[PDB]
Amino acid sequence: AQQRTMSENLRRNLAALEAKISEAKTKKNMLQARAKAAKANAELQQTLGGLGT
Amino acid sequence: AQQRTMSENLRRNLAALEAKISEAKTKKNMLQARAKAAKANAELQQTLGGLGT
Ligand SMILES: Nc1ncnc2c1ncn2[C@@H]1O[C@H](COP(=O)(O)OP(=O)(O)O)[C@@H](O)[C@H]1O
Ligand SMILES: Nc1ncnc2c1ncn2[C@@H]1O[C@H](COP(=O)(O)OP(=O)(O)O)[C@@H](O)[C@H]1O
Repeated sequence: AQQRTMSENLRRNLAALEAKISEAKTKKNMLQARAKAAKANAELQQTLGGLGT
Repeated sequence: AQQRTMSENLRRNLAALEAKISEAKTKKNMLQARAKAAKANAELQQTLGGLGT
């Protein structure tokens, strides 16, 4: 009974940990994509910008 | 829902980027052609020009 309820709490912490990691992965990747969009936009600002070469 | 609407915005930026690049390619090539036309015209001004050799 003691080992079971201890384990149940540990299991709950495990579920929470997994959910947070899943969220972090999702966020990480969208940020890489958003960073790349910004980089691409900057290069278009260069080419379709002012005067230069 | 959150990831979807984020992605939709990112997708819109992607479409815009692609359109601008397409325009830049079109413009680039016509300019090379116009530059070549100018060069050719200059050589005809030379040959069918004034006096020389
Ligand atoms: N004569 C120019 N006019 C505009 N931009 C130039 C010129 N020469 C170089 N640039 C480059 O283009 C960018 C123009 O600055 P930016 O702040 O992007 O324009 P804006 O303030 O109109 O958005 C600069 O980062 C600069 O490196
Ligand atoms: N005696 C000449 N008469 C006219 N052009 C000459 C003569 N000798 C050399 N040229 C060459 O031909 C060009 C004539 O100048 P250009 O401004 O093209 O003529 P226009 O002013 O009549 O259009 C010059 O770039 C020059 O290099």
